[PDB]
Amino acid sequence: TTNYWQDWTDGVGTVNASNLAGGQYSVSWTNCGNFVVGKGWSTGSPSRVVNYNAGAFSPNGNGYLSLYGWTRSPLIEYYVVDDWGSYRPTGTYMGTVTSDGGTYDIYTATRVNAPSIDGTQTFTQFWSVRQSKRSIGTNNTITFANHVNAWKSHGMNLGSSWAYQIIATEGYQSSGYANVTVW
Repeated sequence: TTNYWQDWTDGVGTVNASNLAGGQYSVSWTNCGNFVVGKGWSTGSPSRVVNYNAGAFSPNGNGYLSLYGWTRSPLIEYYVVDDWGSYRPTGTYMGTVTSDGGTYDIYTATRVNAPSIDGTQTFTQFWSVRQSKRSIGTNNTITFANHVNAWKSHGMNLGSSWAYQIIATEGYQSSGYANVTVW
């Protein structure tokens, strides 16, 4: 079960997220800019098997339902994306992972002087993006170890310092709602 709550906005739009009981969170947003809201663990493990059930993933526009976290050394922002709204995130293609029944494309990207867990940095992004939207309302499972290891296989080794690890709802320039229980 979870121990960490993540509630980040860029101050744009209106973004109301609720830290409900256990691993459950809801978030409603209207004309947001960028927010990353989710539940999970203060410290990410490369082996953690995350489960979640999204009661609603109803973005009106861009929005990701991801396993989301950060390493340091190197500073890496990672996503495992199971659901998206109007735009599927892509980056430099590396190959595919296939975990928990679905096949994900593997992407890398560089963010130049973006906001990061260590301030304004130019950091690196590892991406696992499902090729079709996973089902919502079902008890879903992301076996991280699969992604971490396949990322290893394409040259994408993660950092040594593990920060938070959450089943995040992220929106970018959009509105919508999400109800997600993490455990």
